[PDB]
Amino acid sequence: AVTCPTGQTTANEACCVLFPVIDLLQEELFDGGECGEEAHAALRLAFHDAIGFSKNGGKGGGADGSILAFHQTETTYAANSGIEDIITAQLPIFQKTNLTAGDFVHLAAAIGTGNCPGSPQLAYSFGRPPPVAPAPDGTVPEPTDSVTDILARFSEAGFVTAEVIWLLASHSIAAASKIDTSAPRTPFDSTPALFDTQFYLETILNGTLLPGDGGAHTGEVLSPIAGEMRLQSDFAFAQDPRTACLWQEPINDQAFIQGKFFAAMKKLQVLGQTGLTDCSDVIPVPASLPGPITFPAGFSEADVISACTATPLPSLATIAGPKPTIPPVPL
Ligand code: HEM
Ligand SMILES: [Ca+2]
Ligand SMILES: [Ca+2]
Ligand SMILES: [Zn+2]
Ligand SMILES: [Zn+2]
Repeated sequence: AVTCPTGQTTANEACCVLFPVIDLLQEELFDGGECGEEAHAALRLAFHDAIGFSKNGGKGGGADGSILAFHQTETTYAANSGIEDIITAQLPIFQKTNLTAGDFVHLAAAIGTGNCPGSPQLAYSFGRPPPVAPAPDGTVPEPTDSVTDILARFSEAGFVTAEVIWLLASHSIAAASKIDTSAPRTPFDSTPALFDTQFYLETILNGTLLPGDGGAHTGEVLSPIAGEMRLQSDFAFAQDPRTACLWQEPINDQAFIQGKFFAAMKKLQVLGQTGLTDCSDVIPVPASLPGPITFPAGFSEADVISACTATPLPSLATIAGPKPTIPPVPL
């Protein structure tokens, strides 16, 4: 019900100002629409930003962009290690806009995630007011935290157990650079450029290795594949009685995870916010997956630990060379 300077059509004139910002992001941040490090980092940033929130107060203003506006404070916390890199890349591009910090952070994550084939078209609201103060320390879960502690933290923000697992489909387009300091950008699945369910499957393969210097760095546990990092907390969720059957649910069920991730993200990116305008039609529709998921080369069902023997895991093909090595996400 309107048409904007740059041409495109929308439901509200307020949404018209988002189209130049989306070009600035794709050019100057996402290396021309890639599902690379900066796309992944933008998603991570949105979570770290939004989880500075508690329904009972005292833990920050939520999805307010506090992590951008007050980064000198928040990027000094341990649990935010590596965030400073994202902030440094986002801050100059932010300044070429008149958005609030919250509206920028969460649009960058909506756009970046969509550069990943297989991801759901994410909702995007805007009109967030400026963040007031930095979140306090300790709002961001750490991979050594217990399952109990992590689910408790999420509850405070307003999320149930299942939603925590669906939110972790993010790790399908994700890597670690602060655990293995000599091995930056080590992915958590085989296909960090694709938002598929590979992640869920490769985390239940038997852990036999350690990547990089082959040593036990603190937040990681044994990985099934060379070049792949497995977080201690991801493996905890994958094996824990409370969550192991939820963990297997998405495998090769792309539509299942698309809806669950779309809905949990819709809530996450508005935590602590009220009174926003819907602008989801500015958000590009991400490409689809070129085909269903397959076992990595040299793996089969033989290699899985089923903590959910209540459900037959779905059959799937298995590319055949030798067991591969996954390179780091590019820079
Ligand atoms: C549930 C508890 C979670 C824990 C313990 C956790 C932990 C971690 C850790 C340790 C890293 C690697 C940091 C580094 O060393 O570079 C990471 C990366 C990442 N996290 Fe999670 N995370 C959690 C939940 C989430 C959620 C809810 C989202 C978003 C929906 C998310 C999105 C990401 C992304 C995209 C990355 C990759 C960043 C990049 O490659 O640049 N995480 N996470
Ligand atoms: Ca925040
Ligand atoms: Ca993936
Ligand atoms: Zn900085
Ligand atoms: Zn390591």
